[PDB]
Amino acid sequence: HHHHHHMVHITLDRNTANSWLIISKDRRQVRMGDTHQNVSDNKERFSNYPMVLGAQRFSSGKMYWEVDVTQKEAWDLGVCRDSVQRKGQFSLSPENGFWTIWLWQDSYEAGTSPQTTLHIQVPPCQIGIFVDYEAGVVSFYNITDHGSLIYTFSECVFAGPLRPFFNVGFNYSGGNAAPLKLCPL
Ligand SMILES: CCCc1cc(=O)oc2cc(OC(C)=O)ccc12
Ligand SMILES: CCCc1cc(=O)oc2cc(OC(C)=O)ccc12
Repeated sequence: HHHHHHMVHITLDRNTANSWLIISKDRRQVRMGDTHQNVSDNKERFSNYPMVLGAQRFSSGKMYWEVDVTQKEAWDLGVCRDSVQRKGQFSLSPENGFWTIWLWQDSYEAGTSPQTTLHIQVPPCQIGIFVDYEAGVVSFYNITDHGSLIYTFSECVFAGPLRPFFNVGFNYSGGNAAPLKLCPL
């Protein structure tokens, strides 16, 4: 791909984070803590899953960023509506306002309803996310494999401002403690 020139500097929004998450001082890295991180509750926080939003809101244009997923067993990445449900149980689907991919139990899937199997030959250590607001497109790229396409959502009905979306996943196994990291431009 040649989307690198739409690079945007994303930072994480602490106020949206699940109360177990630990966000770095530079707001570029997030990981699962082993306990509640001693923050007050608020209506923005994702309550049921280890999720957080980027601070940036996008309503037009073309945007690109990259995320490091090295040594994780489970995660989900993409964008979502600013208006997504924060409390209780929900599925990651375009009907619920999410355009995402995930790793779970040794398989990669796109967050459609029902979910779609992804075909990845080189397990990625870094993911590129491209959003074209006007075109209604969200695309995912395998940076480890020379930028190869992973998945494109087209005919997207955003229906609102978009925010970068992150899920570091649970760490029931003891093998998923590693952070998600926003990679430098
Ligand atoms: C068996 C799957 C459990 C699960 C694991 C995980 O890391 O993230 C999730 C995110 C979910 O997103 C929503 C709230 O729609 C739903 C379920 C999960
Ligand atoms: C890490 C995020 C994974 C996830 C998110 C979601 O919204 O729905 C799921 C549904 C799944 O199906 C089963 C077999 O439970 C499995 C995994 C997910």
